[PDB]
Amino acid sequence: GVHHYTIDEFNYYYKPDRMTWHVGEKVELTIDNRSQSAPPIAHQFSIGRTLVSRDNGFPKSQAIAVGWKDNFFDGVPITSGGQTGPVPAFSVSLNGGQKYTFSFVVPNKPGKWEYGCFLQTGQHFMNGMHGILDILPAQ
Ligand SMILES: [Cu+]
Repeated sequence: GVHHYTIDEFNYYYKPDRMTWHVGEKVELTIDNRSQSAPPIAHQFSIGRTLVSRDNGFPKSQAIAVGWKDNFFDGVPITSGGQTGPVPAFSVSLNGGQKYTFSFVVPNKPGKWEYGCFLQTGQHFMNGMHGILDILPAQ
């Protein structure tokens, strides 16, 4: 069967902030921007490894997140409504009140991955907008 997952976006966190999938699992994932502010703000959902932060040669208490070096969805074919196929640099960016539902098969990329939002120059990420995805080997 296809397993349905939802990740809700709020300022500035995901619910849930942990998720576990198995290699080979059929996933239908809905990302929903439930931004609660006046006005509601855009949010990103990107899954990857190896945090990249701003350079400037001076030390920081919090690094200003800018992206992931390794994108979990690299190579991964996805279906969303009428469209099927891999999506280059796949990321989900949504305005407040918008959602996006897509399906795929979990690739053989076992271990720990992270999800995050890099909008507003890393400020959301700094405010806690990140989560952990564990990928288990096939049952
Ligand atoms: Cu965000």
